[PDB]
Amino acid sequence: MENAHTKTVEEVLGHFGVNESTGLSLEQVKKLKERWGSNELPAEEGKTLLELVIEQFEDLLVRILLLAACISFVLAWFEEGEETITAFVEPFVILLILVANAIVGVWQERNAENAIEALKEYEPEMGKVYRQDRKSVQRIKAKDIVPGDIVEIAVGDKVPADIRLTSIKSTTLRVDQSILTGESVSVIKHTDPVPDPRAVNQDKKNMLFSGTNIAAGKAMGVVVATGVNTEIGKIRDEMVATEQERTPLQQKLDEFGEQLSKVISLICIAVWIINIGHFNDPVHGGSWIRGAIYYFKIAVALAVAAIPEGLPAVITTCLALGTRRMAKKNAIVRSLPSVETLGCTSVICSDKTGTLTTNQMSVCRMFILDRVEGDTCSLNEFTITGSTYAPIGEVHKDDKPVNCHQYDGLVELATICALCNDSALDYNEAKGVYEKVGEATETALTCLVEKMNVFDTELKGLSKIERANACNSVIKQLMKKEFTLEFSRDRKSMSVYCTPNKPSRTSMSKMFVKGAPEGVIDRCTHIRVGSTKVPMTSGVKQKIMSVIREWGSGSDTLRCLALATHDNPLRREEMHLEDSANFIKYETNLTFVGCVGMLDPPRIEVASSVKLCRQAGIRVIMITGDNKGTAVAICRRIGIFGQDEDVTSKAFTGREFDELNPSAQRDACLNARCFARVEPSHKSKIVEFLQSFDEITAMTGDGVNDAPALKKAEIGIAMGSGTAVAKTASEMVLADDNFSTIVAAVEEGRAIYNNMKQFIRYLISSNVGEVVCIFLTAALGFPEALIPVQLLWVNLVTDGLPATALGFNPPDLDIMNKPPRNPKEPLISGWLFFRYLAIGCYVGAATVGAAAWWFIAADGGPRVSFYQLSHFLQCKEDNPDFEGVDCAIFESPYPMTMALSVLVTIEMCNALNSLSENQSLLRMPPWENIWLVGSICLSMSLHFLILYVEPLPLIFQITPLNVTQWLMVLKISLPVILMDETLKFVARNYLEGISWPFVLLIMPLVIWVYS
Ligand SMILES: Nc1ncnc2c1ncn2[C@@H]1O[C@H](COP(=O)(O)OP(=O)(O)CP(=O)(O)O)[C@@H](O)[C@H]1O
Ligand SMILES: [Ca+2]
Ligand SMILES: [Ca+2]
Ligand SMILES: [Mg+2]
Repeated sequence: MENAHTKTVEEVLGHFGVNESTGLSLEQVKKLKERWGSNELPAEEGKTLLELVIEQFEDLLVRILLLAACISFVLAWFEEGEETITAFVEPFVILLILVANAIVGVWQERNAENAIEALKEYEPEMGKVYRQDRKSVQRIKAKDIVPGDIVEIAVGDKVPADIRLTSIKSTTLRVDQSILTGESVSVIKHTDPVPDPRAVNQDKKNMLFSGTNIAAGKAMGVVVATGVNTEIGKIRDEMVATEQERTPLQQKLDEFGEQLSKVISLICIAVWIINIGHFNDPVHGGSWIRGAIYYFKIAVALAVAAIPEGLPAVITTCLALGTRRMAKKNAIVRSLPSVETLGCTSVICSDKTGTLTTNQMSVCRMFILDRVEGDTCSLNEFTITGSTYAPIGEVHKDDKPVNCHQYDGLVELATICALCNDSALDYNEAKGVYEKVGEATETALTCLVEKMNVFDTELKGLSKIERANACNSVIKQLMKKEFTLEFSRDRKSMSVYCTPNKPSRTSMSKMFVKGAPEGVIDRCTHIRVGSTKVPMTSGVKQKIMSVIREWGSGSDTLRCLALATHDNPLRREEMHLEDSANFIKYETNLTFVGCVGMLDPPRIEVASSVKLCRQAGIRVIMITGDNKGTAVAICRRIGIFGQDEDVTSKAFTGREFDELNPSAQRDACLNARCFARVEPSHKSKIVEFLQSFDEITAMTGDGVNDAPALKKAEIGIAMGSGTAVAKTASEMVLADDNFSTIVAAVEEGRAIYNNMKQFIRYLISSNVGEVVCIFLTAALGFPEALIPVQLLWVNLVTDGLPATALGFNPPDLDIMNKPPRNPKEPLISGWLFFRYLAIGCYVGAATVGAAAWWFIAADGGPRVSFYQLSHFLQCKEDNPDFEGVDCAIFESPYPMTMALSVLVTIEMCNALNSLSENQSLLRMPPWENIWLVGSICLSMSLHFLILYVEPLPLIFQITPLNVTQWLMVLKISLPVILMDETLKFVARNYLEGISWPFVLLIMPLVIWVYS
């Protein structure tokens, strides 16, 4: 079987020796599985470790340091260069910081990839098949499907294998196959053979390919290819992927990175220009060229020192951390910008059924008409025991056991619930529970028919499997279902044409209708009392709707459904089923039978999630196709409204929203928290209206009525147990259906943005101090305190791992007590630019003051004055102003070490000021981020290493400091912490000591340092 689309259905069935009615036997599957194997594709890993490394060297800020490493290599090669790496220390330390941040970026991306693919195996994909071990459809694993068995598929499902369509149960089968073909519309399928053997997948209108979704209808067919033999499996190698655009935060940070490179370019040019004067100094041999080459390395080293080279690496590190942290909460994040866009979300539109409620329906109430008087009636209300899908329950008229065979209305009520069903009941022998095959609303009616034996059937010897659809089978053997008018949401009902099998021509044919109570009763012209039908009046209709409204707004919030039948339907040839608009024309002149009410409990974690979302400024709107009274009752249960809150202008229906002027539709979206009776087309209109106010919307849903809205919101979250159509149109999947995970994704996207601002605050406020040091020294006339190899060392130990460790920062304590952030506001605030300059002005002054301290105030050094230090270039033996002072002392490596030690130490303290934007170090101690503490101890260890290991001080042109000089380094470096604690204090108390173990740890050191 290689060209199945060209063969007749009978020929494809005869090929495998399979009957469509029963299915594939057990021993046949064992033979086929031994020959064809598991219905699964080989595990594909995302990216190669090499190509994952090349991705780290893509941004502009990283390419600048690659260019500077080349310039530093060529200049080192034109000079002496007769020696090993000790003469190439400048290019070596530029590449250490590049490969260090590249390792952390690759290591964090590999961890996020492993976490996501380990979540794909959370629940195995299932598939409905017909096999000879059960007379009904059974839910089996998708990987257990063999070529040949009969597979049943309904709307919203995912095609599990290549299938040749055998019969279309509905009127029209629409399939969404954009993943394989590329066309962006539903395809109409049929069951007739196409003649072309070389037909393209577009012309194969009788085949269904794996990985595609059924957009509308119900059908079944024969599997013809599994595993790698499928169309989507044969092209798994030809998987060229479209360019996924970078996150909107990455677009803000690349624009910032490009603007920062322009400021750095002007600064390093100014450094080379303000030093035009002393190019002919005797230190350069009086050569203008060798003096210009030297101050060219000053400008290149200052470019590397000031450029945030770890910025592209820390962006992808925080994003990969957010993807890994969500996978540990069972949340498959497909689109990368989704988790950081969720931090900016302001509205969370949510489906009610299946999404805000555990989709575990069970019919617990139903009523039929007992007797009807003049313009009024009396009901026969019942209650049903059982809340699961198990067919073990009992009907109670008035808290009394009753047999439903007595009531002719209950017999007709169960006939509609059995024949107007596309779902069934399946027993899971592995889990010992009855599962649903189809939708929860229709399965609740299947379980109901089993509990009420309207036709008394002995249930003694029947197994747990045969007990699932025992009472449904005896009803389906009576009436033959001719065709089905599938359920459409513009009509909110579903019809089924049946003819009784026994040929007595008693009630030759009938249509059994079920749907929304208000819409089906509006089309019923009569009512059924027992076995007699009576013309319906307005007083009877008013009482029937009163009980439905009482059930919805009741204590248990019953989801209601009206059941009706049509006594005189048209013939099949008279009905034109070429469209769904004509379906409502046939569902007229019905006779009302009864209503069923099923309970759908809200999820336990929804009430607390709404409480935390409102605390963070996020609004939760319920967009449901269900009744308005039921939706409002769920809202009061899950906390959207209060138990006594007035919801007059906060709860709308589909038509009520349509018949509103733009003035009220403006005031609705900002105030309405519940939308009921809305079609899938209206859900997109609600979401696009909220986006018209520039609000980030996070739509959550599970069904096919949510896919148009899931594609419209900025973020689309799908439930793990929902349909595959909703999961395809979504950027996030709650694999475990945990609604609290959505509130955790919001906090993660807020933490991602916070860890960027702490990164930007650390590198700018620190590298400005490295720029101030070089300009302040040139303005005072002092000897320059840093050579190009010392600027490249302070870049390595301060811009490397200590800066990347800001991405592992803990969340703030008020991270979720703040309103959502506008994604269009500027990246850096004006108040933040002040904090960057205030810290940068101290870092530079402290570094120049450290070298001025040694020349002027230190004991081991000389005692020159401020004048002899600002005019050190004119120091000669013949100078009376310079007496007793050596001119060689101005080339001492002691003040250069004092500046290099203060610069490294003051930036390690500045990184401790970056665990939070406004929280003090007393509230959030440094051990909250153990990655930052370890990175600071590693940077201070490498600094002590180049000071005291035997050959290194000569390489970097420094000198080992003693305890007295190291105490002065700490004396000047520590006040950078007190300065940020003061700026953090003003931000808390004017712009917007808990850890006592930490106070007892630093105070003894503060006393020792300051004596
Ligand atoms: N198989 C079915 N047959 C007949 N009527 C159905 C039906 N499934 C749902 N309905 C009815 O159609 C009405 C509206 O259709 P819709 O599919 O949008 O509701 P819903 O169950 O999806 C609530 P939500 O949108 O929150 O998931 C429902 O209230 C229901 O009474
Ligand atoms: Ca740098
Ligand atoms: Ca730095
Ligand atoms: Mg839903």
